[PDB]
Amino acid sequence: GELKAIAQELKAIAKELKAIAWELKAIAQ
Amino acid sequence: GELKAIAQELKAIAKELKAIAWELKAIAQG
Amino acid sequence: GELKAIAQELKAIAKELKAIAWELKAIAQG
Amino acid sequence: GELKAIAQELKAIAKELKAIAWELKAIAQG
Amino acid sequence: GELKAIAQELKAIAKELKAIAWELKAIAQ
Amino acid sequence: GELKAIAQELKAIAKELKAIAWELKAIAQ
Repeated sequence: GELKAIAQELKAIAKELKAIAWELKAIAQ
Repeated sequence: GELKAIAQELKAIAKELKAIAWELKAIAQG
Repeated sequence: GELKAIAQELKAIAKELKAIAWELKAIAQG
Repeated sequence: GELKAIAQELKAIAKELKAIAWELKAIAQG
Repeated sequence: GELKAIAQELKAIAKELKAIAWELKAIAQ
Repeated sequence: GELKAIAQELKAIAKELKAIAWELKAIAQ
């Protein structure tokens, strides 16, 4: 239901932030 | 319902973070 | 209600991330 | 109530993202 | 319980965004 | 249950933002 859907969107948000962290690491080197 | 509306705004947030990741990749790769 | 208030703050968060994406595009040079 | 507390933290998050957008605008140079 | 735990993680998120704002200000010189 | 799962994803989000702050600190030095 809707609470699982919320947890799944937060998982997608964490995944995009992981990608941002990786790109910033690239910029840092 | 309001819980679906919350899930939809989180989807929009994930979409903007994807765009930010792409722009950071652009900055990283000139 | 409080659930609508939560959805509205998430909308404001999505709006600020959109602005950040645009500024990063500017930094990237377009 | 706990739901109001959640909305208030999301408001603080939107405020920090606004500050980040402003700093990025400074870096962008407009 | 779980709703207080959610508010507390959002507080930690606001704190990390404050740190990011500070680092960006440093980069901005 | 689902509310704990939401708190756990927010914890993962705070962790990724901490990593982003750390990479930006690296770039700042």
